Amino acid sequence: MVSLPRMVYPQPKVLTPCRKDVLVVTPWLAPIVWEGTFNIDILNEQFRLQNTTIGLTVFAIKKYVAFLKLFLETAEKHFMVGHRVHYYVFTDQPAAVPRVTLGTGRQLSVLEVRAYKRWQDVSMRRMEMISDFCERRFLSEVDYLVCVDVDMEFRDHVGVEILTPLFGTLHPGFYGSSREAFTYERRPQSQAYIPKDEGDFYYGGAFFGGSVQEVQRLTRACHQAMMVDQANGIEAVWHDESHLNKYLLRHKPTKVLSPEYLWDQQLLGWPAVLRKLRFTAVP
Amino acid sequence: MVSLPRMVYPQPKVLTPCRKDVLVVTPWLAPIVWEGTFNIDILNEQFRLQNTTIGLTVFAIKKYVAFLKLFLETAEKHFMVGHRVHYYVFTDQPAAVPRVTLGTGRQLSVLEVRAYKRWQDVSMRRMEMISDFCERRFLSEVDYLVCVDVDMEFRDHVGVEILTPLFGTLHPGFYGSSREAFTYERRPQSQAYIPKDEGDFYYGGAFFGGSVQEVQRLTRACHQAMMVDQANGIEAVWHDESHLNKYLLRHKPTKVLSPEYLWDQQLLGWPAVLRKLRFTAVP
Repeated sequence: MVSLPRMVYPQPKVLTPCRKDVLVVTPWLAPIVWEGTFNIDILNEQFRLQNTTIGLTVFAIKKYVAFLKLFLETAEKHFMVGHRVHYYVFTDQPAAVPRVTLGTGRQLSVLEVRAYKRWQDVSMRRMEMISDFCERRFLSEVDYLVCVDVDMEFRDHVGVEILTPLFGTLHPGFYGSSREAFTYERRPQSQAYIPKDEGDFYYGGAFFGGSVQEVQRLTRACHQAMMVDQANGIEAVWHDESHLNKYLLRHKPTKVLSPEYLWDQQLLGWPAVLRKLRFTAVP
Repeated sequence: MVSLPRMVYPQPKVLTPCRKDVLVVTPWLAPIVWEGTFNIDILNEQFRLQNTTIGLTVFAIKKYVAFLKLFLETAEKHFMVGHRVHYYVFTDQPAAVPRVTLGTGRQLSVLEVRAYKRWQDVSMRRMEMISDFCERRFLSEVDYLVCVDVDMEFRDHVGVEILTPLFGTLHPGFYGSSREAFTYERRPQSQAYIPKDEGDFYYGGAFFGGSVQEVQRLTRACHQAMMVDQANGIEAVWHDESHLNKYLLRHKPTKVLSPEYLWDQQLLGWPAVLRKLRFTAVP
């Protein structure tokens, strides 16, 4: 990219690990993003000089519209602050979207979801609609897409350190688990099947993203795999999350976010290995 | 990219650092490549499925042609084995290039260097010629370029783990040093100037590379900066290495290679922090 200006910051210490308690790079040389691994001033400079725009997608269906107010208010406080942001709120109730005041350079669009009589089409809807909109809007409007669940709140910084062609996030229930305990789809009849001796991580369906092109590829692949399963009369154990995990096994993400980025404090507390709780379940 | 096949390998351990003695990721989230950070089977699969071709440039002038035989023979044993390779040997003595037997998928071209009466044009020649050839040949012929010194030998694996848009390599004399001890150009009159309170690492001019596009950008910038200095009657303290360091300060590399990749055992021994000595000075 274009040149960085002069900056004064502490010298990296080649002979001091940035973390001694966690893995900070995958075996395919993707950073695993934890507090202490990044200097956000450097990263903010890099992404601002590229005039980066980040799209954030969220689905709020039926009673989940109640979560939008806190979700958006806290995103204003913590998500990509200083950068251009475009929120895309997919909902069955446009009139229920709260009026949240946004900072400068930040916009929100409301998109109405296709109503479906079939639960099967509802299960596939997020991957289908994200894939479809990667064509209708996102390619023209944003550089990266971040796809998250709405029943959540931002409690701390979530910023440009996550941005990369393709990322997944360590599910908070499994980051310390052996792969045989991961709740992957285990039936060979499903497109999402992963055998007991395969798997890097258990990624959460509640937080993934990347460049628009990589997100279009991921979501199309997952949608097409779910349609195959539907034809074959099988529903993966964890729905689109199972397919996300199959996709990221075979297409390795270029960053992995630590569970700082996807947490549930009620269920899991605040372990010492989490220096920050950034994006968390609402009680 | 296209999907990886099923592979059986050890699960990554989220709560076990891959190294406890060294920094494995820069503060701008670039991997620092050390033994123990990568699974080469995964990386080989990724790069082979992309049918990657790696170009290697080397300059052998005057008596340095004597180093070519060992350089090329050891590159055959250790450099990008299994991948497509194109060696580009830039020399003032084409007839002195040894006939080294190459493995399948590997080729060598000899390019004669522009003779210069001015030492100034010789100092600039590598950056100028690499930049020029990024247009004449490299863009059409290779996906990545690796630019190294000839007075060296491969002693161990140097492979696709290094490949990325832009990389530099930690100079073996300075990896444990404070930035004020780095031998950057310190005169503000030079384009290569770096103040005492700036700098991430001291990168070696003997090993850098990246995608053809990024290498063209780097080498053009360094060439143009050296021409400014020549006009202003200043020669940077460490010549093109000083300019390389200025460029990589302001354009952060997307990987950094550890001194495993650039070593001198006669001067520095074999410290415990080096698990492998991959590319080393010839006594």
